[PDB]
Amino acid sequence: PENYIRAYSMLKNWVDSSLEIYKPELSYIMYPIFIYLFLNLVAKNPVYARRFFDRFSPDFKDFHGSEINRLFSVNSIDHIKENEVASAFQSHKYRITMSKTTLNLLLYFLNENESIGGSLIISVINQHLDPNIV
Repeated sequence: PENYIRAYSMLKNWVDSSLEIYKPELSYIMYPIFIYLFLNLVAKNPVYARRFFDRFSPDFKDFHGSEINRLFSVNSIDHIKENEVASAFQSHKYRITMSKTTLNLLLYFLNENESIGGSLIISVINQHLDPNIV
């Protein structure tokens, strides 16, 4: 709950210092992971959801600025279904394409960090992401 910021920060830091050969695919997965963590938090604790949103959403302004700005207004469980960008996220799993080695690199790292928030991330990937493995 009050830990989402660390779970995601841990992931983020690992991605940021990963090998350049893996970093493009790992960065792709960051965006949906951020969004689903945020939507979950809005329902649980809007104060935390806000801080979480405002800390990490600047990372996605180049490619997803439009969707980011439409999600500022999403402050409650009611505002979730109201929002068109948020509704598009919850109604279907987010499609991503990634290497086997990358998914395994990722799942191994979250596994080794389960107690720090690894489990939470794996749970978001398992239920909100639709990986096309290549």
